[PDB]
Amino acid sequence: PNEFKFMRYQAVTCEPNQLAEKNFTVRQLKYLTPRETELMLVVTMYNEDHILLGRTLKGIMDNVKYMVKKKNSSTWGPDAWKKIVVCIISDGRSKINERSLALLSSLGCYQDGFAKDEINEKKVAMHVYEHTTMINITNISESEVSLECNQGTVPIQLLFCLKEQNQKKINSHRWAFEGFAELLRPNIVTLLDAGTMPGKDSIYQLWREFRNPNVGGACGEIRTDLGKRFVKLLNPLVASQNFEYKMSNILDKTTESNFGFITVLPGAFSAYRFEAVRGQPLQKYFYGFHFFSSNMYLAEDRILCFEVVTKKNCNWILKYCRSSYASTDVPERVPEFILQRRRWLNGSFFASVYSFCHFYRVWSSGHNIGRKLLLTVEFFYLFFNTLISWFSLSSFFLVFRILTVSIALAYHSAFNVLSVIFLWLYGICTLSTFILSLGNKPKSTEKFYVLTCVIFAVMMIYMIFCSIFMSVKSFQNAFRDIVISLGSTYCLYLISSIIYLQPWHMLTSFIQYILLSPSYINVLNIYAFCNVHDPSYDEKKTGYYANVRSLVIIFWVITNFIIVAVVLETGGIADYIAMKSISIPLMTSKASIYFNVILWLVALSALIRFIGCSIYMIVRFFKKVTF
Amino acid sequence: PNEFKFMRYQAVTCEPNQLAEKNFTVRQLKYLTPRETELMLVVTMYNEDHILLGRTLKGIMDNVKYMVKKKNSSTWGPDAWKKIVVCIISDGRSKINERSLALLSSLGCYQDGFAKDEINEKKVAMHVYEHTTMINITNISESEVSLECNQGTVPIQLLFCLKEQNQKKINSHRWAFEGFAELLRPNIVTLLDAGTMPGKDSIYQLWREFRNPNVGGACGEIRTDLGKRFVKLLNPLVASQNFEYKMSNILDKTTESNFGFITVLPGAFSAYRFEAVRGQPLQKYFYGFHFFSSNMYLAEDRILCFEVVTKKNCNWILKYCRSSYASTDVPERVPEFILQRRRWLNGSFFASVYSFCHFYRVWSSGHNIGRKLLLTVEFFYLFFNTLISWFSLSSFFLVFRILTVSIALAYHSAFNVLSVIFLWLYGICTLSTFILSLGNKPKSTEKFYVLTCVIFAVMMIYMIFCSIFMSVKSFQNAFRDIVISLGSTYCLYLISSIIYLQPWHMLTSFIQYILLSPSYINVLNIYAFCNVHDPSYDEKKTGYYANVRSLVIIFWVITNFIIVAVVLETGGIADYIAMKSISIPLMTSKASIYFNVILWLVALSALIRFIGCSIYMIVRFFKKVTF
Ligand SMILES: O=c1ccn([C@@H]2O[C@H](COP(=O)(O)OP(=O)(O)O)[C@@H](O)[C@H]2O)c(=O)[nH]1
Ligand SMILES: O=c1ccn([C@@H]2O[C@H](COP(=O)(O)OP(=O)(O)O)[C@@H](O)[C@H]2O)c(=O)[nH]1
Ligand SMILES: [Mg+2]
Ligand SMILES: [Mg+2]
Ligand SMILES: [Mg+2]
Ligand SMILES: [Mg+2]
Repeated sequence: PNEFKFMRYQAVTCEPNQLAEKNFTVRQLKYLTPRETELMLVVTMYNEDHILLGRTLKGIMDNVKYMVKKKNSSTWGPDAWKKIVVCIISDGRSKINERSLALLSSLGCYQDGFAKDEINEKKVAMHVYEHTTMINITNISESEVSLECNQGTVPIQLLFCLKEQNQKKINSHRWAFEGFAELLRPNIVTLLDAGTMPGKDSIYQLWREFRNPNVGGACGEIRTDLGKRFVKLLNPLVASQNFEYKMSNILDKTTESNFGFITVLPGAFSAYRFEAVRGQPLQKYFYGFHFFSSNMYLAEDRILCFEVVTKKNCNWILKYCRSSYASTDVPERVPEFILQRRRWLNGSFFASVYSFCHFYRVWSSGHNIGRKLLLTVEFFYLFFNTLISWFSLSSFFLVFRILTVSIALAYHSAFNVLSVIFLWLYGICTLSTFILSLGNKPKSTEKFYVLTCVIFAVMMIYMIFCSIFMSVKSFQNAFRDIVISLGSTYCLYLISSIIYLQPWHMLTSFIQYILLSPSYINVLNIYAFCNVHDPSYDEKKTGYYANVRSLVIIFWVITNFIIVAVVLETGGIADYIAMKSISIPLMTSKASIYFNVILWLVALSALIRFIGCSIYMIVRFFKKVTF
Repeated sequence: PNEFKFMRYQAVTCEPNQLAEKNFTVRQLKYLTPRETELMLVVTMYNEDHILLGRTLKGIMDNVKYMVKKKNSSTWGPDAWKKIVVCIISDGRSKINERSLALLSSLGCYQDGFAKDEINEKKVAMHVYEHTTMINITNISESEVSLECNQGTVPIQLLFCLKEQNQKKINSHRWAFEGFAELLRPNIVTLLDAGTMPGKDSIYQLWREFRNPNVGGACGEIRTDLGKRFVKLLNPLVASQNFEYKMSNILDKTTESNFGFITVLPGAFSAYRFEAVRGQPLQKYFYGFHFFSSNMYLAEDRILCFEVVTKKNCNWILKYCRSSYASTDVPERVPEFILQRRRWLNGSFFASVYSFCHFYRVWSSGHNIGRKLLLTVEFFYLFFNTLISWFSLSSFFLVFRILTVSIALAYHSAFNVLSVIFLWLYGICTLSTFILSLGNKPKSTEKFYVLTCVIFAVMMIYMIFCSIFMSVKSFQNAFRDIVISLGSTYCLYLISSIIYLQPWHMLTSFIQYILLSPSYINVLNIYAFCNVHDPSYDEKKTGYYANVRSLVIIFWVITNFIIVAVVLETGGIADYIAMKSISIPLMTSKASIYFNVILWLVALSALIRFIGCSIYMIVRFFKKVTF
């Protein structure tokens, strides 16, 4: 029809939560009978190329075609596309890649020219393009995208929003939620990220979850894309992230969704029951000097999670639906990789502290007593993992040093200068990582970071060689304990991956992750903390921000060293001991005890998350069997 | 006359070294017979209050009145003021304090209104006000300045330049030298700083030096002002800088001016024979990626020094005239104090490296062989002091630790937990100083720096207490050596100060300096190095700058630790030793040997500079006796 034959345009000019009273309308509401939309898809693209958006949008229409092809369903059928809308928010006309605009206009999504920057002495906060397309893309080559319109293609109700300035994504989502979502009032709103291709039936699988009324938030698995013929896995930096994604989705998502709280809905792919997130959630998500109030913006997405679980007089829960997945890409060079993880570490850490500091809010929600108890246990366990990850640094170095010294002492042959050399390499690498993080930037000095990761890698190889060497000699003759613990944790990893029915990561892309683990402990952490926050009031916030940043780093480093001093007897406590007896030995029983403790704890964590995986999978199997 | 009755104004609009061909003139050249100026005084003021400029300007006219009152002189007499000009360059109309403009216009130096920002579509690089005043100020109260015009006041040929923008002072001096000084061609140009009051006869004393033709550069003493009734000395931060100024001027100026090269002409008060500095000196001073070429701007003033000594086929020398002094003020709070010394440490360090790297240029100058040899020895000695100051940090901590441990070991009573506590305080203070320097700013966290200086102070008190305690017990029963060395260095300091005939600093303001010395080693250094330097080409320089900054800090810290490890046997070398014998002791003979070495060297340095002071004073006395 005409709306499918022409693309309407409009100029928004008001604060996002004002659209309703501002008398701004949309086509969905202007039909003779209003179209009751069931679902909204939000795509955020910043400067993405046409190919990336093409991947994501192909996933979109493939899903919608599948839903329209469904026969036995009350919600869907031949006209199912009517209840669907895809909102594409882009940030800033200047930064958006016209290379992508070519594809958009190729769809009839966009036409240029009718965009006066301001009207009636009033600038247009953002531009909006309204259309429902009938053409669909069928193939995406490495540089070419195939657009075809046949009797098999299906309609899509697009809605292209374009802001005109740099707004940190916290703004984009505002327009999505407090703006359009207030007008259309969809039941379900799903967030993607440009360049993330949903699975061909991922969307429907995820949607099926919201049959259960209590469900308020859900997500799916996230898979690193491997391109043509897995050609990317040969790189050790893409492969390592693949493995990490896969273990995270297998273990932590299932274990947490057992209880009901899922820590971070992947912003790559997530979905929210609109009614549940209305009111308090968006308010604390958008509007927040005191610590929590002025810092929570670094835990942007994960806050919503918390509050939706803890909503007063309300019993919303969160679920991880294993049957839906989205395939995305990961950085290839170390610099931008570090500039990525510097965001997740802080986000998770601040959400962790904030949640645990406000756990008592859970009991004042509407959940049942048993569910409330389970949530409390989950929060305590989660806080426990934050505590362990905070003592990552000292734990790693201490394990390293104790193992190295013990082997050289035990055999005296040549592991000796190896002990000293490796200690010095550790010191230089850690110190240099500090100063480069604090003063410099990652992208300026790529070559050194590449060297840093390599040095830590060979350190891990050496550690492993010593570990196996002592194990072998001892068995030929705590180390029986270490071989037990490591064999156990590896076996548990394997059996869990098999149960989940994706074991092809346990052997393909495992060694890369093991060799990168030191870089995940001593580089990502250091750079993460060193860039916490990245006269007039502005400088006053800046002074406060610097205060917090340079206070957290001090506490972190000092406390880790406290542990190192207590165990290794560094910091002159050992001297104080010897001279107290006067009124120093090499290593004490403390080293053996602590060394056992760290591996004991690691095996404990693996076992618990394994149980979580088993329970979640079993429950899904039983409900499927009954269904 | 009319020029004394009216103030002429003009709008400069050309690069500073273009004034001559640009057909821009000055009154001094427009008289029926050109006035052969003998001397130019340059005053730079940035945002100084009227009082500070009043102090400096009072010093100025008092000196000129004294010269005009001279009777037996070929150069001066009743009309001596004719050969004098005072150029007052201020930077930026926006930043200059109108509170000072009130005084300036009170003198008829400035009138507002005739200052079109641009003319003929050409902006005025800077504005210039020409006048010769007859009134003089007679008194400067704490808030009021007394301007009187009587038969005793004397004419002053002022010349008020005003730029319109932030230009780092390297620009101001350009206009002084390559601009006006090229027109007037004075014999002698003297640089002050606003707020620095020359001594009532300091200028004439300094001028008398340029009787000797070879002299190219000279300066005088710099005295911290003490205000009314020395009321400032009670503060321990003004007092400490007073003492440091006084020792520096007594020892280093005299010793260096013995040879001929004076490292840094105090920009507060200095004087240059114009002819000598023409050509190469200004060129390398103004116009300079490779290290030296792109970094020398941090040694701005001291470069000229070097080149003027090393000018090819020319035998210019530098002299320190003790008979001339200038009294200035010093910062009172720790923040701006640190932001001051962060400039001198880098300036001296870069000039030191640059000079010593180019010492071979001296022999290709015009000096005699004996003078060339003396200059070479002076350069080597100076480079030696840079080397010692670079190992300041490890030397201080190592002395501290060795002394503390030895005393607690020797007596076991309670110095024990004192050893551990103080070690921990040192670690925390140093680490925190690093991170606050690198990430934060001084002014943001004043309170912590005040705490830092205090903690280091009590550490020094403790060190001293242990030192005297061991000395006392040993004498009742290397430490005989330490008491010898410290008694020697203190005695040499005293005798030198007496010889110079200003001993009233040795007892008034000594304890403050001693207690602040740790802050001079572990805080000023750290912050100095951590702020070395403070797509498009601009970001490319920035990347290079960050590279150099974060490389120098690494080398400094690593090398200092190399020394600490070798001496104290830290870094596991001690472990390697014990386990080598296997195939650790507390302290070795290394500690005693090095401990003796540091004090031995300190006594050596004091003795040498003492000899320098004695020779300079003796030579001045003998020449005065003959004169
Ligand atoms: O100004 C911004 C910042 C972020 N993003 C979104 O966040 C991504 C950049 O972050 P990245 O993909 O590396 O990981 P994320 O930070 O989302 O975890 C972009 O591709 C967008 O999906 C955006 O669109 N605009
Ligand atoms: O933009 C500037 C920078 C510096 N100065 C001069 O340098 C002083 C500031 O430095 P300070 O006096 O603290 O010591 P200096 O840096 O000269 O050693 C000012 O008072 C001026 O004399 C100036 O006039 N303008
Ligand atoms: Mg991405
Ligand atoms: Mg990315
Ligand atoms: Mg000053
Ligand atoms: Mg100053």
